[PDB]
Amino acid sequence: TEDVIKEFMQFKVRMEGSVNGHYFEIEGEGEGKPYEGTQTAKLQVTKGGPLPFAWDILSPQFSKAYVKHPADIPDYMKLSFPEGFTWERSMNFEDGGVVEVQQDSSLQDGTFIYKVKFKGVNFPADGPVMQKKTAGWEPSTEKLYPQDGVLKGEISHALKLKDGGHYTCDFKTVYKAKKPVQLPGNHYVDSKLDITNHNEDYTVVEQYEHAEARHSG
Ligand SMILES: [Cl-]
Ligand SMILES: [Cl-]
Ligand SMILES: [Cl-]
Ligand SMILES: [Zn+2]
Ligand SMILES: [Zn+2]
Ligand SMILES: [Zn+2]
Repeated sequence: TEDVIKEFMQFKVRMEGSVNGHYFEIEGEGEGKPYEGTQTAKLQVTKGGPLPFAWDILSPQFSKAYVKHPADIPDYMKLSFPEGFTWERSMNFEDGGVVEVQQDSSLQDGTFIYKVKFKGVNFPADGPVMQKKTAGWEPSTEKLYPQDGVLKGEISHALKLKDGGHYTCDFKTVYKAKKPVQLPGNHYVDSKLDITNHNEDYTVVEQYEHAEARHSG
């Protein structure tokens, strides 16, 4: 994939979303090293700001072309380019909050283009998302497996709380190449997403993610 996906690649992203009815839009840009599994993003809230809910529920929605894969695990997301792939995700939180996300990824004239639609509902008014009591995602491991002609991933995930406990969230994601490409077998991806900067009202935010694929255990 060295001809299509270079060792340095940039991306642009736009998200339209709502949380408990509150509409917003975010635009951003990012860059990274797809074969090393590292990337940065800078996001700006362009509508609906300042957001009255935790940034953290948005952060994993702003880039699977940048996961380091061993040679022996087919890198389905990289192989999908230039046409690209789509993903659809549910996030089911312990307190009944639920998010659904739909994303389209393409490569256009050397730059990745990401389009995201986000909808979160049923977050309790006094819960940690609406009260902005979260403090970032734990490091995670996604279990990936082929099924029904697509790649599926599950994470038993958790957000840290400012008080030091956790707020758990089950992720289910379906990744679909836009053309037929070789599916990998079962594997795991370790990710770590850090919010590295933000302004006081989270209308400008910087993120960094490191992600690497491997076999079980
Ligand atoms: Cl992956
Ligand atoms: Cl290996
Ligand atoms: Cl993959
Ligand atoms: Zn191996
Ligand atoms: Zn993979
Ligand atoms: Zn913990």
